[PDB]
Amino acid sequence: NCERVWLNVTPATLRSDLADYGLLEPHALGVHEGRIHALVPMQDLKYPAHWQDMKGKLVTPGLIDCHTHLIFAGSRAEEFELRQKGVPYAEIARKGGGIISTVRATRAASEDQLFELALPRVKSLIREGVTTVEIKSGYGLTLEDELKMLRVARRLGEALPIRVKTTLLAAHAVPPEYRDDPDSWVETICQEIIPAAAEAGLADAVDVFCEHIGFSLAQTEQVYLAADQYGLAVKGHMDQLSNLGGSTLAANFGALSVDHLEYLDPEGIQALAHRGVVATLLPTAFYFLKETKLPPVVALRKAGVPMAVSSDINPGTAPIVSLRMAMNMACTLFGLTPVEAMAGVTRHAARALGEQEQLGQLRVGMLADFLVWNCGHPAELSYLIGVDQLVSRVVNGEETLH
Ligand SMILES: O=C(O)CC[C@@H]1NC(=O)NC1=O
Ligand SMILES: [Fe+3]
Repeated sequence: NCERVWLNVTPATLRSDLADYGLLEPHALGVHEGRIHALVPMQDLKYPAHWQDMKGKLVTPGLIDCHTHLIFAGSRAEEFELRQKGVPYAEIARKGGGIISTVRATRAASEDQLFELALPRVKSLIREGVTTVEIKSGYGLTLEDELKMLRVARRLGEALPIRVKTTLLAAHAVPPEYRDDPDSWVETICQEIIPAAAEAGLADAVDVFCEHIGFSLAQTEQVYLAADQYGLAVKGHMDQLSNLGGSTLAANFGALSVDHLEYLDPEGIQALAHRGVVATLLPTAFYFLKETKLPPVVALRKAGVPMAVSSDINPGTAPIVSLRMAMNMACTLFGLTPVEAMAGVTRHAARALGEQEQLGQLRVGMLADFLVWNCGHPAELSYLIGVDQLVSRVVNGEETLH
């Protein structure tokens, strides 16, 4: 008893209780009020005519990119070129290069301009099969500019057939105006930005860049405390350049996830395992930054810590708008299997966004966010990159290709 039905689909359920991809024999998938209402093997059936026959095509949950900075203005391309040519970073920086140039360009960009700049980026993720994307602020570094980014994020979720989770990342770096008083900036975030963002219902979570050239463990704790007071979930950019113990702090605050982790240690891994925190791998940033210190994948696996994989789309360290390329890199650079990568962009990605109960698996009762592909096996999703392969892209039970 459901409005729409997809006949003859070969489901890669990605169910948490099923091995590998949770692939099953051909089934019939029916949706009711935006949710998967029923999953019945075809042998138990023998339509109406509005029922769509997929003729055995593979179906999977919609992909999820749980860590992006896709909203931004300006371009760091010229700066990159100069570096490749051999110009010292000091010269580039003294002339205002680096993350600050993105901040100035983004502050200067109007809300309408950021929206128009982000549209084409989100459309590329959409055609790859991404149905839920997380977008962070962090390039505003002022109360008005940080919320401006969050508003653009909400706008994208309303204008396009894709779910958007917003994350306040005001603690991405210390703005120029607070250069000599970092703690003053932290107070602003805690006493003004988080409260204003929460009051407007603009933030689903709060993030922090905890590092030596970022925010200290103490300053990071101040932020999580404020988030806590407004009932906002927390997460953080941890152990990317060094270990300050940030992952353990985040775990103690019930973080949804910790991201990067190149320098994560055993103690931290133990904390993550115990608090059920998701470890988010960002292979693209690792690639582009030409890093050599690999995240402790083997240890994370041994401890059973779920690992999500994300594109980390951002103008500074990962200018690649592709979730699937990230999956390919997680396998090639971090040694993940195609099945770990797939769970990394479904089941585990959902959990990293606090949506473990609603998305990421083809189970009765969960939201109807699924994809019908023209390729034969799910392993191919992490393998062949750059080709449009969607036959059907369903979000909340409704077709979105046309
Ligand atoms: O440089 C940028 O624009 C963002 C870099 C990005 N943010 C962070 O905390 N780590 C990264 O790699
Ligand atoms: Fe990031």
